Amino acid sequence: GEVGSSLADAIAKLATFLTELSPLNAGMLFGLIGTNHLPLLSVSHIANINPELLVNAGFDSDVSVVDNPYWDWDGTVGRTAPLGAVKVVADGTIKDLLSGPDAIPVVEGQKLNVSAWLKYSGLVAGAGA
Amino acid sequence: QFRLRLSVRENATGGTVWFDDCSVKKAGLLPQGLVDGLVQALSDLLTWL
Amino acid sequence: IGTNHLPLLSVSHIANINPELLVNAGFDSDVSVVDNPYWDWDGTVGRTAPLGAVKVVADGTIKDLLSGPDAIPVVEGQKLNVSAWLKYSGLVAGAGAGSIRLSGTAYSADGEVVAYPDFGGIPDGASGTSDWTQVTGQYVVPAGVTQFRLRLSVRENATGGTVWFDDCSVKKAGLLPQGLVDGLVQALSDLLTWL
Amino acid sequence: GEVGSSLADAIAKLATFLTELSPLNAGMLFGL
Repeated sequence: GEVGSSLADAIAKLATFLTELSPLNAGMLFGLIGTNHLPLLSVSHIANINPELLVNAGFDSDVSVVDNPYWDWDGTVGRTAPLGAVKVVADGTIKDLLSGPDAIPVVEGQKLNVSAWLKYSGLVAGAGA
Repeated sequence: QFRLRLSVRENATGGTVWFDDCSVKKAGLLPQGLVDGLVQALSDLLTWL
Repeated sequence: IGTNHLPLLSVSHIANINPELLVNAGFDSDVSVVDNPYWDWDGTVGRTAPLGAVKVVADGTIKDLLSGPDAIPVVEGQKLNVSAWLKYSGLVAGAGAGSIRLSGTAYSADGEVVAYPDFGGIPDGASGTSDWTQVTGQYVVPAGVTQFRLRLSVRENATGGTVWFDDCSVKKAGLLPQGLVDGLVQALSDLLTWL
Repeated sequence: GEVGSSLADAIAKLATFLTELSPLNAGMLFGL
């Protein structure tokens, strides 16, 4: 894993790697787990919590803005650490941004709330709708 | 399926827009029409009275 | 698996099951006793295979042990029950009130300890020898608590012996809380009061 | 990972290797 290492470090790295038979950490699991893979829940475990949905919703990292000339991640502008937000060079045109994580599954009913803190700086955009 | 669309329309002509603390949350509580026949039973009791 | 990673459930898939919460609760393997000169894992004393339990020596001091898996997400309501089969062999600990106190660590939103809710343990007069004994504790979650862990605590007055713990079980128990279905509480109250 | 490649491809495969500390995609997770 690094220049100027030893065979002991090599076998240690191979041991640290997790194969098919080896366990898999449940620490983070970024992304979103589908519904059809959840066979049985727990009624006792059911309770009243409303968590966030999107991953990297605060734009504090490089994810969800990858391969986009219009929008890029910024590590110096942001209210929360590491002060990361989205930057766009609006050259008189239309700009679009989508969530890096895949589809959020919603169904009929099941009301949703959407919020975000936006700030336009140096807006030369025409005063209109 | 749902995604968060963030669109600056075409009529815009300049500026840089920043976004932070995006939060799309499923809100509410257990819907009435998910428990078994309870809607019908409660309606029947109320209409009986 | 965290809560925020589960977007949508299945009403039909909802059912009645009370499974274990912690991982390696019975101490049957080396996990959860990692990097500790105080406690160690044992494969020769226990009940369930491979007879894995926790060994320890009480050199006149206090003792603590943390669960290997991370914080259990605990929330208001949804009562819990904590149990474990404990034993003390050759306990030269001081005969007093304390020593074994089976309890949990309730971390706040940022992960701050709020209380030491003791769900069981030995009574006053901590001395002698016993066998696998179960202490049952029903815990009701106060408000403003988000994370839970199972702590193994032995008071500082202990002065000897080897303490064994096995078959640990912290379970979320109960049924659907009344105040989660939409307007049903108000409707049922209205019907009863109308009658 | 392929015959007739370079050390750049070797280190790219090393990067694609997922360790315990590496983030893990929740793409499919086949099973239950």
